Amino acid sequence: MNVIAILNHMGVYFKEEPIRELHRALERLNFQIVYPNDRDDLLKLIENNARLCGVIFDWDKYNLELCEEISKMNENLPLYAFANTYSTLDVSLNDLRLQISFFEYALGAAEDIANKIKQTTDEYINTILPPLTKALFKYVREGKYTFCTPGHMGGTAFQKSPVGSLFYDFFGPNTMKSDISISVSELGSLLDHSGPHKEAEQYIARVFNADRSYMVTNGTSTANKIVGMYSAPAGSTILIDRNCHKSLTHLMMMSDVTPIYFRPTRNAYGILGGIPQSEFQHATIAKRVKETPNATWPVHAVITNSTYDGLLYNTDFIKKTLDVKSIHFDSAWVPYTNFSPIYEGKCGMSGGRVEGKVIYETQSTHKLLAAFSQASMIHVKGDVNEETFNEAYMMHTTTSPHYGIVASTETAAAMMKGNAGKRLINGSIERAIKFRKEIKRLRTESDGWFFDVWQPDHIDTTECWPLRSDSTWHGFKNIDNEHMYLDPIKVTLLTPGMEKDGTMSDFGIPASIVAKYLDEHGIVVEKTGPYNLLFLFSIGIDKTKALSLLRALTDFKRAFDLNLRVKNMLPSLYREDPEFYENMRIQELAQNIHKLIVHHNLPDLMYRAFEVLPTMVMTPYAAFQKELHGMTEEVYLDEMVGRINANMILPYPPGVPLVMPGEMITEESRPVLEFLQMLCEIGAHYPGFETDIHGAYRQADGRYTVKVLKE
Amino acid sequence: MNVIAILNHMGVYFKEEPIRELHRALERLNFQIVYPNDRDDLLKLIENNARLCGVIFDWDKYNLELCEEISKMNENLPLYAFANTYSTLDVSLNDLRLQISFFEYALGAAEDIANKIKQTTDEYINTILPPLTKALFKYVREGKYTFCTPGHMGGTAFQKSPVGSLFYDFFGPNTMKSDISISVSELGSLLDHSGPHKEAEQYIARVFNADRSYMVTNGTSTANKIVGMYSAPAGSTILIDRNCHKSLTHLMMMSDVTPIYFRPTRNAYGILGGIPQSEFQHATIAKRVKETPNATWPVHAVITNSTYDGLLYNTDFIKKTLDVKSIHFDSAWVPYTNFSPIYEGKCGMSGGRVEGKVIYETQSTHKLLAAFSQASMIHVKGDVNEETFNEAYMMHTTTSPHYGIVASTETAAAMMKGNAGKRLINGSIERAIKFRKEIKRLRTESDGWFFDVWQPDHIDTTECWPLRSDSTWHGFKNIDNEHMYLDPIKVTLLTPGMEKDGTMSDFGIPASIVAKYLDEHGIVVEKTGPYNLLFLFSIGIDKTKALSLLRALTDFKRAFDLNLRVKNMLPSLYREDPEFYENMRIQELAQNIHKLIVHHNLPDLMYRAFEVLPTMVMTPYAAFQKELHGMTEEVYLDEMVGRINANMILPYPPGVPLVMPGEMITEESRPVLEFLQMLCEIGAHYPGFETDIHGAYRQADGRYTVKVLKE
Repeated sequence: MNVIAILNHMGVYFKEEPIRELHRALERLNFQIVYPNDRDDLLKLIENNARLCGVIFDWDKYNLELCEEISKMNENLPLYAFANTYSTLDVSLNDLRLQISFFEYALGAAEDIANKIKQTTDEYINTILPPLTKALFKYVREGKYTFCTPGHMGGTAFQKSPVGSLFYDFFGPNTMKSDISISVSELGSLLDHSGPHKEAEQYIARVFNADRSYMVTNGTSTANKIVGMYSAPAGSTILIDRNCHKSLTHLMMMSDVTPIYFRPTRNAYGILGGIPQSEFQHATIAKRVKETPNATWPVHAVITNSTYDGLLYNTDFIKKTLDVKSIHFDSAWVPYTNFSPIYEGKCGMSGGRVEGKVIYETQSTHKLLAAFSQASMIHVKGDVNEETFNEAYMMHTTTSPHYGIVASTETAAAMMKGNAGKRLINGSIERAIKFRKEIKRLRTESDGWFFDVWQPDHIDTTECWPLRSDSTWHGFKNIDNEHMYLDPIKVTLLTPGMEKDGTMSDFGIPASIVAKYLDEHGIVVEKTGPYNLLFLFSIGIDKTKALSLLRALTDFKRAFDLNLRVKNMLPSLYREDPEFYENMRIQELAQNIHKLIVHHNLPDLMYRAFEVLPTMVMTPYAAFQKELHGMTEEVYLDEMVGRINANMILPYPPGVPLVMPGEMITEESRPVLEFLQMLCEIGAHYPGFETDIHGAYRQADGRYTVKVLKE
Repeated sequence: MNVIAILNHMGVYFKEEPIRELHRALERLNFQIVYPNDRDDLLKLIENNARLCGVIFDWDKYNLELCEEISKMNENLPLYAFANTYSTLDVSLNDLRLQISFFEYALGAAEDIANKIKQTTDEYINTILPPLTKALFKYVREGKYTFCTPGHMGGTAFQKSPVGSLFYDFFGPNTMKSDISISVSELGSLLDHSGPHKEAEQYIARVFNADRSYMVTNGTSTANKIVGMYSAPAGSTILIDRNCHKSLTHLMMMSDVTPIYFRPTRNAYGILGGIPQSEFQHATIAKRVKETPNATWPVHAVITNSTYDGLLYNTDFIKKTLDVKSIHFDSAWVPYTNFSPIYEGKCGMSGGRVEGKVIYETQSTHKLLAAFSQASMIHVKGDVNEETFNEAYMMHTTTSPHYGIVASTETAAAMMKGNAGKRLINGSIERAIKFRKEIKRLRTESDGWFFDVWQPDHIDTTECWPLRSDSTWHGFKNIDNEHMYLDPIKVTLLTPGMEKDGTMSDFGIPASIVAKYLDEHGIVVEKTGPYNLLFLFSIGIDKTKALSLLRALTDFKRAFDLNLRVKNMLPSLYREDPEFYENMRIQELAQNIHKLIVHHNLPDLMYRAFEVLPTMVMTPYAAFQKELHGMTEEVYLDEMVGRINANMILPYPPGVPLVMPGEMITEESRPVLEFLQMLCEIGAHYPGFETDIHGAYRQADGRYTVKVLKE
């Protein structure tokens, strides 16, 4: 905030020489001065920037509707109207409700005007800032010597070493002084929820429409642990989504709990869809309790809302009909929910306080909002035992947190209050929708093949487009109406190779080549399956990045039709093994990997492997207990049927836990083994496209091993 | 030439204000002005630079011995003495024989003095320049439009294309305008030896002490062809050194000639030594004529003087006792011979015109002198048929030569006239000798192992150190006294692995690792054998490069004793196959390649393979004739005995033709086949150290093929 914009030169002297004196005084007060030519120049200057902290304009040539337009753009922005001809009498109430401060044109009075402008800018900065970030900035500005942890003590240890000086010159001084610990008593403490921290969690609670809100400093991988260790005591039972994270599996291995796994649907692409409506009612839950050993009525439920590919649920249905005392939504990919009414009825915090149960939501703030990594939140909705749940939160977090992460966690919510946050969210959603409309437009504009995007055939409104059973763009057969809602900002491109009914085509490009090409040209894809990409259109995405992406896709199309060699187009993949990719064209490589997928029948195996659940011999807690006692042997992959698995098997494709720790592959679940063997067989042909299975360990001969339990 | 150096400020005004006016006038005439503080400053300024083209000094405070010292440094350098107090009378003859022009201290007369200084500098430039380079520079300065070949026509085709503009911006304008053809009539023609060209060959003839000197524009690979096609008609017989170039083999395949091969000696290192004294007398030559089919008395002899490793011959012995009518010295590696009396009696042009035979010498000017590549000369000594030999020269050279190469060829000799060329050659030889003295000093200073240099144990004088039979540093057993002379500027380092008697040690580093490390650190080795390097200490080498080399050797020693990994120290070799060099230390790699050399017994096989000559079934001209008719088949390497070879086999190590085209490997020459098979066996283990055999073609299975003749 040092940019203060003065409107145009009227022409007469008595209201220009005071303006030039105020210009000189403001430059003396370390303010950059910009000179927009007219009104629309000011509108564009304010929307394209954010460092602007003041507008000076004459109240004669520009009326007070150029206070209201800026108010629609930013409510808290100070503007400085200069009163010459309009008297006191010419002011309405709507002018008085805006951030304007009136001044006069007097020669030699520029010093007091500049001091008042500096004070107003300071008030604006101290108004828009959240309280803990405000206090941290104040503490760094009054920077005191310290004799406490951390050891760098304001980064003055990095000023006395060469590699330390490189680190210090990279990061800069303010992010070294911002790292302090709980010994600084004026900032309170995260662990005890005191002072500026307590004001911060109350601020987070207002913003996100939650009763009590927490600010985790390790991540939602730890927030899931906190929620599932509070609400699910040992010996109890949980309803965990099979579409889960590794963190929930880790939680189940720490705690002595027992699962019933929900059964999500999926298409031939490998996109993890959702649980049908039948598996949230009392009948199916009671049945699955009945045929699970050592199982009682579930006391907690964990649901991934949304999925990895951005499929929201009808959460009002869930909160009405799921008859458990605590429903947890692992909303790691949807933290931005409250800030656009598009997502109404699509999160745990949507709607009011539900009766008889506590709704948890564990937004991963760093993922889609603007926050530093390892930042997360736990929003609750209901009544919880305050000391027990506070102690459970204290149990998993560290004792001396990184205050940069905490300040970023709060500043992410502070970016969403007012009109600026609504403008951010609506701009991101509208930009995502416009990108979707041209990618379907360029599909019908181009010749031959082009990238498809997995979205409804007619989208033109800003809403979460519901997945209807009467349409076939999604691919989930016999899907329930109003249970799924596509998130517009998680754009999933598609590549040729798949037909609409689910069978495979002949000409195709698997998405690994497209992702590697985009990585070569300096744009990064989130994660790819066999024939899909994913692009997070968060609040950071502007039209520069969107156009560069669209124009990396087009250059890939041109380079693939021209059929350039692997050496020229993909040097990063060429360097994987130059002997192999020396005389190979890209069309031959794409055709070869596509034929390896087709002949081995990848999508049918990937479907039929996840439509059958492995037999739960013992709870994953018992599997971890037997793993700790050294009762694990590494049998080869083929002889794994009838054996209890000790470590989780997580195959890419698709990215969802296939075999849990403690489950047996029986003869009824042989397509699981066939899929694993097929994936190992196809991954050992072409370098750079190596097999990515978390749990299976590569040997030298080419056959993988899985840690199973001894007999 | 725009640097004119004025000596110090006396203090009084009448000889300072004219000096300042002359300063201003000379800067107006585009002369850079330097200000050395005193006399020794001027001496150091002149030796460290060459762009200085004038010294202005006062004749009072500095005597005329600071004209004689500069004359010893540069004879033609103009200096401008300013006469104030010493009258006309105070001048000796030795002052008058120097390049001084006297001036006076007059106010307002700086314009005429500056014009005279500019004219004197122009005279100096037109004096030191050779005539054809002078005329080419004049032609480019008066740059005229052209409508003839070449097509770029002064580089104005490169000013109208993007990649052409990149080429033009790299090379610069003057080297584009300098490329013209024979259509420019004022520069004469190389082919017809007219005008400025004819003055250039006469200039080359003076400089190098030769009767008729030619300036080849393809290289000495073509000069050897010219000499051997003039002096050796078809059906005649030649005495060609076995230590020859590929170009001489190519000459023998073009022309219908018949060889007797001289038999050079060699040590266990693989250094190609020289022919003994017995193989230049009439008895052995007549014997080898007698047991060669279709052979008569030789009419020409070709001798590589020096060898690749810089071993000069006692050429007076050769020119006295070799009873052939034309002796050719392929002096590609020793072109600098005339310019230091160290090399007296060590070239074809050494001594006077020998009676009864014509001595050829074909100095490769680009190799060790300062000339552009593909530049060569043919110096003759004797009487030749002028039109026949001119037509033979015209036969192999092009018709439109690159005048940059021709101008560089003449300017290389022009760099050697006067005191500057003698200073260059003596400085290069003295720098080489001083480098040799510290590399033997650092060998005895360091701990454990260090690099040895293959040179006599006591060297302290500036001479070609003779290879004496009473010493064992060279390794050539029963060598003849005063037949070999080590060239001091071709420094051959040695690595551990060899004992002094010829047997192999246990701890060793083959020279490929050292060469690759030096290439990683940005210094290039000429060519390496198994355990030797080679460094050309030409006139370009100053102490910066020498110290950087010595200090790349030392850093290699430190990194090898510390035993750093291949990944950190040799990333360029790491990228050859990252899977193999991932977890390998440098000591393990060096030990492994050394053990591969030891167990397979490389030096004994490399010795015994070259001590036996393959059986000449037919002349290489007939081998090329049968090769052109498609009578060649590719048999594998093992079944090559009893078969006539069609293409030359040139194995690295060492770098000398082993099997000639048209020769059979018999049972008496089985160690040749054993050496070839051993080299193929050891080269197929470690990547980046691949087998380098010119003639043997690699197959996919790992067994090589050689093109032999059909039966």
